[PDB]
Amino acid sequence: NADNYKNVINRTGAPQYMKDYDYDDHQRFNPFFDLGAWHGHLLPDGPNTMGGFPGVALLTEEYINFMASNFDRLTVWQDGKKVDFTLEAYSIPGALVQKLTAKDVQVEMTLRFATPRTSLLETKITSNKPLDLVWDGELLEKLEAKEGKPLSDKTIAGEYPDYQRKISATRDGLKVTFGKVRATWDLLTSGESEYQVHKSLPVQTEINGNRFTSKAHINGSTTLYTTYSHLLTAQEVSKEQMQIRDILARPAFYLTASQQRWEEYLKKGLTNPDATPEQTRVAVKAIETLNGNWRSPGGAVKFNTVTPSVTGRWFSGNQTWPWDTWKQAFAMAHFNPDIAKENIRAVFSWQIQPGDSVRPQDVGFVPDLIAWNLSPERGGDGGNWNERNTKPSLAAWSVMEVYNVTQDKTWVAEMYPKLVAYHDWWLRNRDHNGNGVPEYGATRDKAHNTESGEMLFTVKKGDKEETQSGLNNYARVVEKGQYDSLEIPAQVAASWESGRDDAAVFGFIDKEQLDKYVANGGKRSDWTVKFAENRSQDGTLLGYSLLQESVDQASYMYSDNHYLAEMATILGKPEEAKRYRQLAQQLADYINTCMFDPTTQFYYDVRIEDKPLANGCAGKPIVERGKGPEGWSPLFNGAATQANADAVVKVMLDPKEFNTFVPLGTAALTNPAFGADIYWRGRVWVDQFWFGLKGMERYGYRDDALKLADTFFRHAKGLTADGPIQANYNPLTGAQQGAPNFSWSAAHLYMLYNDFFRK
Ligand SMILES: OC[C@H]1O[C@H](O)[C@H](O[C@H]2O[C@H](CO)[C@@H](O)[C@H](O)[C@H]2O)[C@@H](O)[C@H]1O
Ligand SMILES: [Ca+2]
Ligand SMILES: [Mg+2]
Ligand SMILES: [Mg+2]
Ligand SMILES: [Mg+2]
Ligand SMILES: [Mg+2]
Repeated sequence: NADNYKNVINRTGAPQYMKDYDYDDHQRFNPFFDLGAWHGHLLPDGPNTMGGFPGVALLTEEYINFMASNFDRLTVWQDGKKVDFTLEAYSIPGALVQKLTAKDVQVEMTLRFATPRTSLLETKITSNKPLDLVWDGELLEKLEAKEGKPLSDKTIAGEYPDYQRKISATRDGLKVTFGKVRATWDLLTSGESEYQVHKSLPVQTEINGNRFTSKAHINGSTTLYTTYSHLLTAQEVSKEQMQIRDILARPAFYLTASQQRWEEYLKKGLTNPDATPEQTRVAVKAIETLNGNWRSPGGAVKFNTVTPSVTGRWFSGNQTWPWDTWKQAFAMAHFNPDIAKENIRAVFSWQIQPGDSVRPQDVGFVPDLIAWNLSPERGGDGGNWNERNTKPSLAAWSVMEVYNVTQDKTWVAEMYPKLVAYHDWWLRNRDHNGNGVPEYGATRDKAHNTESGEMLFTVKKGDKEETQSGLNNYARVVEKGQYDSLEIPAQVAASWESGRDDAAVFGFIDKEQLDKYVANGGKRSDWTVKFAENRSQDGTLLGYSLLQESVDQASYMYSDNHYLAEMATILGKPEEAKRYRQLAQQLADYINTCMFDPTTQFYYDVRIEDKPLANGCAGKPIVERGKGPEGWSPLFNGAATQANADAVVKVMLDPKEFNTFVPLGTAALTNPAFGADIYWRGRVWVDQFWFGLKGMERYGYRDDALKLADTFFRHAKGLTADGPIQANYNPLTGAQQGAPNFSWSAAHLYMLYNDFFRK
């Protein structure tokens, strides 16, 4: 019962700025979104917003922007006397509710979504005499604030002359129209987008500048219905009209559909009823968060998808990443499998095909970031779309979890060839030495290389910067060591491809940290990163590889090969199945032979050295760059031998390494490049934490895994409060950082609730 979980997240708020930001530039309120809609609503918090759901949040293609503080706010008059209401307002999974109570009149307002563009408000009015109803609204004027403090005197219309917002009256309500604004990082409109309000009863609407007042007279107790729709193109506007009319013709049908969908999510989702009430509430928060970050098809993305955060500065609209999706879809398989499937389809829908206009050399590649607007390179004006890199291979994992739940053979038939193409791309564009063990790297790209195919890098010395090109030049510069630091777009891209931006093992270390490392006996050269171009035999530039093979991606490709074999077997392709199982074993042998270090009892990336070692390994484990969460990836993925796993778990459980106040962070305390406030060099993310506990369980250490989960539950700050879910934690203090309403945290917190959290 959804009524059991009121106000899991604080959804109150009265925004006064289009960009009403917190310190980290995220919208500081948490609107309710559902069904993939492109608008959301907040709850009223006092007399000034009472009677309406303030802060109409609009998703303007790739960003969240507020429209109004009050919009369609109801006030009530009985024979010239204004009714004085007291307010009760709560959220539940799937709805916002507010109740206005006065002596002789009551109003109950329930707000749910009805289509992928339309929310539905029931306004149930109890009164034994006639009443005059008044709705009012005003469009926002002020542009931007941080923590309530305006940054400037700027107005929305001043910053955006072409926005040109106008309210018009219609036969059954009103609309706001918006002009075309192509503000790459802020505000993206087509010029055809509208916000429409349709009502079940006749109203008389007056318009004064950018505000309105609508009036209606009722005879007594009645229930009316209002639809709100944010429609982003002319085609959307046309198509929604018949749906709006059906909704206002059968509102009970839409309310019930939403009620029933959410009862299902909860019945399916909450499969550990012996968790404490506080633990169950965390699960429900996760479920609301994931479903709120779900977006229906829009622009270039022709499928429903789930973004990393609807309120996030850079994660909103329908901006979609691959490994976020794999994590999201794995979790969502267990309560919203329809949208899990869609999320996966969205990512693969822009997989590179033979004859691609931009990167024909990258067949099978899956873009890092897709969104409403294509990049200029593909004829759009989007600044987010990214094809510099992909993300790690967790796709088959996600796909097979969906099949295991749904048992839909059509689904495996659908995804198998895309997954195979993705696999083949890695071994063709990310395996320089041809040993079947992939490297992270970077695509041929305007950010990475000159037009002539030469790899870019910047040498820094004091205040001097010099930007150069060419791998032979790089090799020379690196050997001489005549610089303070290097910045290499390909390096950034490669770390992005791992998903662990600026991680230690990819050669990222602050200058003070690097000096300590040398003053204690280390060679500066240990932290220098080396590259190679990957070419076909006819000389075509395919991309770049780090001269380093990563133990996380090896481990993920190992599990991915097994999942592919299962899929091949399901589809009656026994020879393809056999090949994937054989490919998986070869990688297991390599991971255990090459990437395990028996001395420090841990797994690491290895270098691709000038010649391979005697045992066929490309090089030695990069033990000197320290231990990371990639080191338990062989356990999570099942590539590890029992003995190596036994070794790894001792390290994980060591307070000197990973067993911290919030355990299992992204770099061990012993890592030379550790920092408690560095996202992927110390901070604890819930995905890597969960991969760790699952890896432990798989090799017989569930008992210890349960203890870490309990430690996490007691020490991770904010967990049992009503704030939005964030991305990561200080391993020493447990303090939260990162975008609010963060999808994969929700996904892995949900999984932790199912698998590990207990009373
Ligand atoms: O613009 C490409 C770039 O975008 C993000 O900043 C990525 O960094 C984080 O965000 C995504 C989405 O949550 C995660 O998949 C990454 O693991 C995060 O580090 C960055 O890697 C690129 O994708
Ligand atoms: Ca290789
Ligand atoms: Mg680009
Ligand atoms: Mg980053
Ligand atoms: Mg199976
Ligand atoms: Mg085996």
